[PDB]
Amino acid sequence: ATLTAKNLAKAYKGRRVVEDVSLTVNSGEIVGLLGPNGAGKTTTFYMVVGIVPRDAGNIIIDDDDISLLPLHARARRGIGYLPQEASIFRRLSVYDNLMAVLQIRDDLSAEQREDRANELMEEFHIEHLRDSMGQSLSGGERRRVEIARALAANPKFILLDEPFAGVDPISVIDIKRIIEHLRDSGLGVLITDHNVRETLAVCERAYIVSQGHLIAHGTPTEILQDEHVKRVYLG
Amino acid sequence: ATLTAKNLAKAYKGRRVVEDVSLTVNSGEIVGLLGPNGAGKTTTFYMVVGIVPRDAGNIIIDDDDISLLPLHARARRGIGYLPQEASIFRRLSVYDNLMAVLQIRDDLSAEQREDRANELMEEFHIEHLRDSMGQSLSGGERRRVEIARALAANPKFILLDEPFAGVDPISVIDIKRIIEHLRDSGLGVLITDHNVRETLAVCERAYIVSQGHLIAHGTPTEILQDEHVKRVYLG
Ligand SMILES: Nc1ncnc2c1ncn2[C@@H]1O[C@H](COP(=O)(O)OP(=O)(O)OP(=O)(O)O)[C@@H](O)[C@H]1O
Ligand SMILES: Nc1ncnc2c1ncn2[C@@H]1O[C@H](COP(=O)(O)OP(=O)(O)OP(=O)(O)O)[C@@H](O)[C@H]1O
Ligand SMILES: [Mg+2]
Ligand SMILES: [Mg+2]
Repeated sequence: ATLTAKNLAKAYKGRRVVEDVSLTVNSGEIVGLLGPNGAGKTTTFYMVVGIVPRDAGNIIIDDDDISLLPLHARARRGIGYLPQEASIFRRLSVYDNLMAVLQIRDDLSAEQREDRANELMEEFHIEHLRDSMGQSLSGGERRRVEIARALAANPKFILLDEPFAGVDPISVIDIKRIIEHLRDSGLGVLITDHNVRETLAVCERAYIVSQGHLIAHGTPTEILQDEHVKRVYLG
Repeated sequence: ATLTAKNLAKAYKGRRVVEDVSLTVNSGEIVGLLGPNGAGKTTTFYMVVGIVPRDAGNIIIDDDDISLLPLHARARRGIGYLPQEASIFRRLSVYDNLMAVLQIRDDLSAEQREDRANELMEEFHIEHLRDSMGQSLSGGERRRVEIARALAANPKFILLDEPFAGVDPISVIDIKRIIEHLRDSGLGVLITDHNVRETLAVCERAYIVSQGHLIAHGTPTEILQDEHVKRVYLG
């Protein structure tokens, strides 16, 4: 129901890239995290997901501090994650890519894994790429496959690190509906992207980060005229 | 059990890189596939595992033709695979890398996954790297982690594609001992590597391929005396 990060801090050498960052995502809502290149968004995703150790802070699900849980146990509790950088298996076919994911699924039979594979391919308009290898896909084809992989894991909370990069405008609409639809079924989404228009359109609320600190919080319409935010991020 | 490949063939352009290759491994044996760079060893491995389509040939386990099964279904039937190129997750720690694989394990409870993790890390002498990230490891540390990952999947048959590249001589001896131990437990092994002396030492018999044809077979002593093998491979 509730995923909360409190007082996250991270430094490299001594560059404070995240300091005292707190945020919350509830199931059945889409929440943004936006900000300048290097502001510390991917780093906060790392700390929530469990891939770098934090300098300070706590990760909580439903009044349960899971800060000491390793990555795999946090994923078992429902945290999913789409990396920013490419993560498709380059030698595997699209279908193989999604099946490697659906292997983890103790809630689906062999037949239901099959159908879920086809279903995702049809939803993302990639069924014609079924037997294409990862390495032979175009930039947007590859990204949409990676989004489908991350969804195929059926998380409770999904952190999407720049899902729209390389993605055409029509697929960006299509993906927004896939995500809206899963939100309706209780999926919590934390999303970052620099396609600000399309991202804010689907967000119920959003956080703004800049040089490692939160500098704003609220609706799309609100964020779009916070004076600090126009100066440091929007133009 | 018995894993057989029969009459495998594969061509790219007007270059047939594998032609009429047949191989077999039984549980409880270690078998080599050796031969010049480009001879078609990795290509054969891809056809057995299921990542490249075959031009001709059949894959059989015991009395079952599994040629039509996809990669995930062949792995469920007990085919395992260590890729030649790097496959570690670069942003995960050694421990996370191991746990991500031990997630697929229906036969181990959460406590038993973690004992298997520590057990693997101590057998490969990598426990001091437990929380080091994939990308910051040396070449042989990275390779040893990749072998542990492939064995963590508990296959019935494992195809090891150049496991000793980058690995120091002491760890080579250690790895030979770890796989001889799993051989004694019923694991079948198909191994290819250019450390000829060390690889033939643990093989009971081997095949020599050159330009995609089998040109020799037999014990290590037989392989090493064959004049065809000296000329095209040993030099
Ligand atoms: N291992 C590292 N060592 C030193 N500095 C690092 C390391 N990793 C990241 N940084 C720095 O920390 C800052 C923030 O990294 P981060 O990836 O969190 O940015 P981001 O908010 O995701 O931005 P973008 O919008 O460009 O993706 C960057 O300026 C980056 O160069
Ligand atoms: N996609 C491709 N297109 C064209 N040629 C290819 C392709 N993939 C592999 N080859 C060629 O197939 C031949 C066999 O490759 P393979 O990877 O099977 O060799 P190997 O026996 O594994 O050699 P090494 O001992 O260097 O790993 C090579 O000469 C390679 O150049
Ligand atoms: Mg980033
Ligand atoms: Mg090879």
